[PDB]
Amino acid sequence: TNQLQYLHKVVMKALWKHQFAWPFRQPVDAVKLGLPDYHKIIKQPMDMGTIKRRLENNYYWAASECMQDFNTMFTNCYIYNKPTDDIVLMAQTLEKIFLQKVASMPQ
Amino acid sequence: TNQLQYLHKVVMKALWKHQFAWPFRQPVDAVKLGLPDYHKIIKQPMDMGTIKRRLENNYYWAASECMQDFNTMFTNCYIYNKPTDDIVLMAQTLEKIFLQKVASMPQE
Ligand SMILES: Cc1nnc2n1-c1ccc(-c3cnn(C)c3)cc1[C@H](Nc1ccc(Cl)cc1)CC2
Ligand SMILES: Cc1nnc2n1-c1ccc(-c3cnn(C)c3)cc1[C@H](Nc1ccc(Cl)cc1)CC2
Repeated sequence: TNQLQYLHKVVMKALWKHQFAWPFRQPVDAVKLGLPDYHKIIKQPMDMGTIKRRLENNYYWAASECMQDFNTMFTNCYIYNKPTDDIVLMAQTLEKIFLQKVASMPQ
Repeated sequence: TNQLQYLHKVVMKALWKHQFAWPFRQPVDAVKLGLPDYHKIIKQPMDMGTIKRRLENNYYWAASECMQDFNTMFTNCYIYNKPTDDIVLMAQTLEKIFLQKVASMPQE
């Protein structure tokens, strides 16, 4: 759809190259990070690599479905990490760009 | 603006009357709730009452400003509360409606 192309080529492109984006470009690897509680706390993991693949393989039926995945990725970050962790500030910054760009999504 | 009317008549109307909205209709009251660390963790409190008042009083200059306030309100909840707190599920339910409606907001 027009909106899904916008989420792909405008929103995600902006978020993907951001300097705070690197932790979000692939799934959280709890083994490599030594976080054995991650998947006990976060039951719906999400990341931009997954969203991007879904956009490219036409997995989404509506823009809102893709926006829901972005939201899950951000709220997973807030739920799991300590308030004082840098990753929380990084997610907040990216999330604000997400909403800013979503406000201009063609309708 | 066209977008701000939409946020007011479609988004806020939908969230304000929701059965899970009541904890979000007023600022978090850390005395009433016995939460002496709340304002040490959450530096930008936000709530639906405030957003609703800002919409009514033409406080916002752009729709993204109003959307950021909704976002801050939900994010505060995810950051402050324990993962297993019911209020997190309530916030998630309301935010999904927020995103669903925002997906159809006018473009200008
Ligand atoms: C997003 C997100 N949400 N929850 C978490 N993650 C996350 C995803 C990836 C990486 C990582 C580390 N290395 N690589 C190649 C990737 C580290 C984290 C977090 N830890 C963290 C994040 C940023 C910094 Cl600067 C230091 C530690 C803890 C788990
Ligand atoms: C939003 C939000 N973000 N952080 C918090 N809040 C929040 C706002 C209002 C009320 C409240 C309680 N009573 N009144 C009249 C109002 C309770 C809470 C949370 N506590 C809570 C929430 C739901 C349930 Cl079912 C039980 C306890 C903890 C603090």
